[PDB]
Amino acid sequence: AKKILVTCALPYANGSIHLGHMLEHIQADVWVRYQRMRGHEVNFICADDAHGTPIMLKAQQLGITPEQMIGEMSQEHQTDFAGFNISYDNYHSTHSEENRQLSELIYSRLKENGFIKNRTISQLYDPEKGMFLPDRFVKGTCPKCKSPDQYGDNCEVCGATYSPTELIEPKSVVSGATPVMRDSEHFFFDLPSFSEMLQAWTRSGALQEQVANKMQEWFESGLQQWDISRDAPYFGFEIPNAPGKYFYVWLDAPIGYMGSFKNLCDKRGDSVSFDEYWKKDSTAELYHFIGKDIIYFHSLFWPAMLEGSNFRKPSNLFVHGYVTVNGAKMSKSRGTFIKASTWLNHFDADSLRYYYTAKLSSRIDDIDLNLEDFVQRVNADIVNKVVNLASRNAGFINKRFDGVLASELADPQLYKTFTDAAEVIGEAWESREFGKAVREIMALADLANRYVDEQAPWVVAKQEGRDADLQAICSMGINLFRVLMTYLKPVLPKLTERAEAFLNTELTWDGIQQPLLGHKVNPFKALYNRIDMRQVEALVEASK
Ligand code: MET
Ligand SMILES: [Zn+2]
Repeated sequence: AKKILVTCALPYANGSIHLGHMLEHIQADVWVRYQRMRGHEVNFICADDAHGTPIMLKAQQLGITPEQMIGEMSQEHQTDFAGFNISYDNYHSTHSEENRQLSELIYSRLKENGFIKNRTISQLYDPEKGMFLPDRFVKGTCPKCKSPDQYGDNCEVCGATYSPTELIEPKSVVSGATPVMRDSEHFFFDLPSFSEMLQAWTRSGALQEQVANKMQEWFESGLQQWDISRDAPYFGFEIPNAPGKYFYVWLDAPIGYMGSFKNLCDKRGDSVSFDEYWKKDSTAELYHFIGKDIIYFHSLFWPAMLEGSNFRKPSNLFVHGYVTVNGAKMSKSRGTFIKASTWLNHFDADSLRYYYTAKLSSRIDDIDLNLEDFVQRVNADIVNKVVNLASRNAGFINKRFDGVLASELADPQLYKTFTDAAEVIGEAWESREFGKAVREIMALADLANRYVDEQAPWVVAKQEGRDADLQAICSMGINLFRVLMTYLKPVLPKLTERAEAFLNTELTWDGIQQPLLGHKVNPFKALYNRIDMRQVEALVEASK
């Protein structure tokens, strides 16, 4: 029995959960649910990423404390993830005492071990507000084309890129004051000292090939020291012994994985598991599910931080691509930038979980939610292949056989074909080849429906003296449904609950080896209804 700690990336507290977040959290949750079904000790950990200058400024503009704002968004996020049945064992915050203490500890160890350097830099500063300006809080006139009202390091009219210090007549986005260059001492993490260690990790074959290829590009460009401090005013953790200095959000954010696990252990009264999972000698496995925009932090800074502070490193990184809708990046004007909360007003969680799972693989390629295909695939696969095996057979069992399934399998060979597939399907879930698993499951569903078609229960049912045959056929179909729903249990939690209620049994991975014989099932109302394009049109309209 393995010990496994799985995370998803920590969502920022200054925006709502959308379908891009949901791709990642669904992918991880399917994997986690499968690992639990195979008997492992699994800890599925997340948290909101609650620090930084954008969050501080947003709270100020709303006239509330950052603490109030992040608390509201934490509740909103957790409500949405709960609505998709994301099965976290703990959902915490980077703004927490556990993360403060662990961030201070890691920084102190890195500093004692020689990996922290102090250097003065020059940066644009708003002297009226009294704060250093990140690039996107400087606006001005493009030096190339002279277009006004351009933000940061690029012009949205002519496409030019430049340092914000080249903007003509620059203005602070916060106050409107003219910014000036000002010096400040910053603290830097000496990432280059870990180059050889990180190159050996890249070559080991654990990482996705596409991720290893990106790493080689980054080694070729040259690793640099990493600026891990920000000046007051800031919403974050103060640096010990450095008044007016704070840790940059991205230093504390991955430490938040550790902080969330520590919080879970502490709430459970468990004084041993934190060190069992995070010490250098750990035999537990640690996996981070992340998107391709945040690889650098997780594959270079983070393993180096851990190595330099005497903690174990990730076992693997599992990186996914971006979500597209109708083939294109989500578009607010077209109504394809869809919030998780909006989704649930129109469709259930299982439909999106299924669709994403059917498209996902172990590679980093983008995943397209084609809304026409979504309707067609949910209806074809869930309603007409899988649920059909229950719905077409359960009525006869309940009405003519008192709910009782036959005492023997009508076609034991066919049943064995279904149970023999468990090894390949389980390996597909394990390896994150979700689309392969779904293809295998649906091929079996096709075989099951062909069996029922070949036996023609709608004929047998009207023919005198054929009650035993009818019960046999319908019971066989229900047993095939039991197996298919076991394979899909990681994917479709709510349908699975309805299936378990109908079947009067919890679905376990090994349970499929004992078919339901001489066994009472319950009646049900529709296990899963069809969807249509009018609902898609409503979703898009509601998102504009
Ligand atoms: C430690 S993962 C932090 C992820 C970051 N909040 C993001 O959304 O990209
Ligand atoms: Zn320009």
